[PDB]
Amino acid sequence: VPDPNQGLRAEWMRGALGMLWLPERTFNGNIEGIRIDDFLTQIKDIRTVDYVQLPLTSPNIFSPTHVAPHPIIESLWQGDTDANGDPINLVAPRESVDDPLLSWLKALRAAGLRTEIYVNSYNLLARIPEDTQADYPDVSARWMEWCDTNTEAQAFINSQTYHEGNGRRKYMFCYAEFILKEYAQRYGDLIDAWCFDSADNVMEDECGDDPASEDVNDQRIYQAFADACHAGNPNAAIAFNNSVGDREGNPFTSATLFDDYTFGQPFGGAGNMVVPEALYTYNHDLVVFMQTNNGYAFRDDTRTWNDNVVAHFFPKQSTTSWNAGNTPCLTDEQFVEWTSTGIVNGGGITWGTPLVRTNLENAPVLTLQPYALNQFELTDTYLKEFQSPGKPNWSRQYTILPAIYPGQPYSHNLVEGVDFWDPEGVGITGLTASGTLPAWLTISQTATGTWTLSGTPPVSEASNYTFELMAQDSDGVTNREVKLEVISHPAGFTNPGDGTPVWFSNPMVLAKATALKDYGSLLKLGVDFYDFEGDVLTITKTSGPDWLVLTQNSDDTWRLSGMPTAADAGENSFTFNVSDGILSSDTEIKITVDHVAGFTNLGNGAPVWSSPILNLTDGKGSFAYNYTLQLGTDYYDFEGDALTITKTSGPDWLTIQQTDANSWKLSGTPINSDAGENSFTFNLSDDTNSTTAEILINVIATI
Ligand SMILES: [Ca+2]
Ligand SMILES: [Ca+2]
Repeated sequence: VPDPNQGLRAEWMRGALGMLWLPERTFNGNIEGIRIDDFLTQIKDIRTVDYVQLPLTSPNIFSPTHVAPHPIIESLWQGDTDANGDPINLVAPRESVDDPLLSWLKALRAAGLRTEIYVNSYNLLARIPEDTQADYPDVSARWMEWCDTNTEAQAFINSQTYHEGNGRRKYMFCYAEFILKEYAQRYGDLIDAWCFDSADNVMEDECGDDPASEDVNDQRIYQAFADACHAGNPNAAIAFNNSVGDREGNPFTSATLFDDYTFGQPFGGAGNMVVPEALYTYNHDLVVFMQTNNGYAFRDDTRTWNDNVVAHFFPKQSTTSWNAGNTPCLTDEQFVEWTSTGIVNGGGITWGTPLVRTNLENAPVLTLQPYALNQFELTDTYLKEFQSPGKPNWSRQYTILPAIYPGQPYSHNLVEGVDFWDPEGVGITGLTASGTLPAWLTISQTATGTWTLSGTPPVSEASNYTFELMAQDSDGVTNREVKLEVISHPAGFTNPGDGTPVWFSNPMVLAKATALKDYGSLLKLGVDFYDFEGDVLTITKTSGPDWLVLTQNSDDTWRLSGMPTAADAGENSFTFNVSDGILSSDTEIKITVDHVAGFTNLGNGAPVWSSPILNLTDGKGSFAYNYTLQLGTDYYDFEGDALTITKTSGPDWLTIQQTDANSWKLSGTPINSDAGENSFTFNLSDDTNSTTAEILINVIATI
């Protein structure tokens, strides 16, 4: 401090277009199996987009919830469960199950895109200590309890004098060293940028740091957070949200000693960033500021060290939120205008791009709103023609080639209009390479506009290649660095020789299913199934009980779901085929189905109720009463036989009727004359046996 590489490592952000892909409610294994591949297929034709912002933590009160596995965060869970059997206090994916973030990071890299990572600065600490979160009530307390009762933690806290101070300062340093650093070191250079929201809210307003100060001692939490990220990738760009700047001056609040780029929160609070009307002026002037200052935020002030800090904006495309929204806030013409003013010879914009449905608990559709794609494709057309005129433009940030498979036929296409284009529309007149190339590699035009890198490497090939790839139009040549890497096979698989796609083991024992509960198990490439030649693979269910449903999530991830009934109890056997189109191999899949807990098995083969007396919710005088009895909560059969509930005794007002296969509805209006405890008996009978239970409703008289 001060860093000579401050802002210079964010040099790529000048002229960069960004997007936001953010799912909501990521707690308790909801994020396990979630993939970005659907989004990337939808944005295929967008060729001028440079990066995508991903979460590590969620915003606001959802800051403890993580989308990446960590042993310290996983130990905070302690195996807590609810009434249904689902996890509680699990604010991360389980390390044994899935790393969803790594999947997205690799998929974005394969798409030729850089990454920005969202982390809310409040993190595992609770934003509102007075509030308790229904899905994770104890996590924040348990994180605090871990920090002042661990040998490795206390040795770090005591290691420096500045670590303790006002508020929850000691826990903030703990997150940077043990959680944030361990994450950054794992993913390496797959993360290009970090943005830290609510930075001033917790680091300044609670923990007593000064973001305005030039002194290193005043920005120690800022140091701890930045150095943690630089431990994994030293070239990672860092931003802190120290709120919006001044409308009557610099629209970005002045940089800390650890800001590579400006977080760039728009003017106005929640909701529309252009309505009311004055906010349009403020936020567009911010965009114009980026243009006037060539994408450098702080070349106006009297400070020398912040001269390379990149001007960057984080707006909302919609009228409501950053990650979702039904309505655009700007018109098609305005959206293109705002972006081009902001980035073309300016700075960078990460557009808060709305998805259809972000709630993972409510059938998530994690692809763009049709308008968001519409506005982005129109912007894409403009930037293709006008951002870098003359010489050819290479798409996005990287051009990624397939891995070298020794002895195997290599072939990859690079398409005009896709990987590269002449901005003026005459056309690409040729593509050649320069540098240390493979001897087997051939570059030729197979069709009009499509160039092919083909050939067959020898079995002895075990060296990586790095060379420039030159694309030509009538104006000149643009270079793009392309890499070739030899494939590294995962351990635990035996190469069959002939190139048959192989399963890990026969048979395969997966996690235990439970009756009347939605099952969740993943099948991942390089873990459960593998192809030694890297062909695109298909999994098929061939035999077994009907309940198990197979769905594809991505090229490397498949999901097993479905609800087993009471009839499916015991060991279940399945056959699953992995194929490449030529060759295939089968395996046996073994999933044990347990009965619903709480219900007592009599042995007579008879149905059973949850209790001898079912004490229902209170009723009200002259008000309509509703209660639904569900299978596996109130009543259960151990064989899975069709069940019928009939009334046998009790007051006239309450009657029963079947809603569906699982549920039976109790309805009727009680009056003030029916006040007090109301006794009922109901009979549950299948094809043979029968059983009775008492139902108790306390009718309250309205006075
Ligand atoms: Ca300056
Ligand atoms: Ca094969």
